[PDB]
Amino acid sequence: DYYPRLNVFAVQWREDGQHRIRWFRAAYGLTRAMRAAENFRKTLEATGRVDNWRTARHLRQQMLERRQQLKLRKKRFAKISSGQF
RNA sequence: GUUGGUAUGAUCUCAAAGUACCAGAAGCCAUGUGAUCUAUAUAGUAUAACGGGACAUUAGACCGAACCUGCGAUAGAUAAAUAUAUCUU
Repeated sequence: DYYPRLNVFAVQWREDGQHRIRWFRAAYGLTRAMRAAENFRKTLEATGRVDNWRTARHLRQQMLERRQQLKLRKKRFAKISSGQF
């Protein structure tokens, strides 16, 4: 998208539920800024940092760190699931 | 051939005066003037504005123009302006 008051091209996407935006100043050139924004968006899509465009490989790869964080949480709240406390 | 009082002119203001050498308070009371600034969603007798985007999707939801509004920094602060000028307010 284009923000005219700021004179920037913005890329807005969603990554892990969060809504994220990045700016690309157009003073360096309208075509250059727009193409930089498009290239950044396509790089995010390819690397799997946009949720709706992810592939099975990206989901599998992200599930590993998801599992690590979930195990940390489980150890955090271990004493409740066992029946003590 | 043993009374010294009575009234006025001047002068002064000495616990004289509806003024008391002059200037000078915040404030009190009476009668009026202000809802064109400002508070009360402008009580429809009246009345308009909000370009776009993300699989956000009936939202006191998100990023952002117009519009409403202005964190902090700098200057100004006998101003360009009695409150502004620049910017991701």
